[PDB]
Amino acid sequence: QFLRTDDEVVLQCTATIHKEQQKLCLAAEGFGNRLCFLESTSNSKNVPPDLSICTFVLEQSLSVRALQEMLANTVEKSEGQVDVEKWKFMMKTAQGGGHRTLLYGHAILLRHSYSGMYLCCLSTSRSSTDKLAFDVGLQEDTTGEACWWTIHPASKQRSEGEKVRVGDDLILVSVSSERYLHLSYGNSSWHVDAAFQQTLWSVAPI
Repeated sequence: QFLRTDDEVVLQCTATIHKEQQKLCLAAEGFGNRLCFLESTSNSKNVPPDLSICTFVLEQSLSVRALQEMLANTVEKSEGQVDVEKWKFMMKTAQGGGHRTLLYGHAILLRHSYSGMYLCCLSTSRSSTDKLAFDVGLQEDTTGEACWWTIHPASKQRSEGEKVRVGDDLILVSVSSERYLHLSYGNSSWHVDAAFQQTLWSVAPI
């Protein structure tokens, strides 16, 4: 069982505090500040109350090198058109791409299924003046690295380049801010932000 692109998934994280443990799924909405948050699951009494907001699609999965190269070529260059026909070349590139397995170390593109937007590492902290963690929300455009998250192995069992299994605890890192998709304990609830601290994420096809 491997994670494939275009696969509909939900990102979860185990949150423990006050001798109490629970699971939360990365949720979001296309309205408002489109800021991401977390939903409590199976609390009464199975899975997140609103799974829709915790629904994501593994749109893309490129190597950091390839991704940065692609973005670099889109800065100032007349060449670099994948669709020259453009239609035919587009059909070939689409059918040639994938439909591809996720590899550890690869930068992925998560599209919030509901809002149709993409998980993004916003440059706004809105948590402190120390610029500790940034905000993680939704973005319409994918141009850049903010909407890209490199997946990393939780334990020493998984290695870079290895196939990502369904159920593998992934560590997401914002390509733009090099910050992890961290789990934060605000006021009295759980939130999600891009911090310099890891957080194991359970990406399951759902």
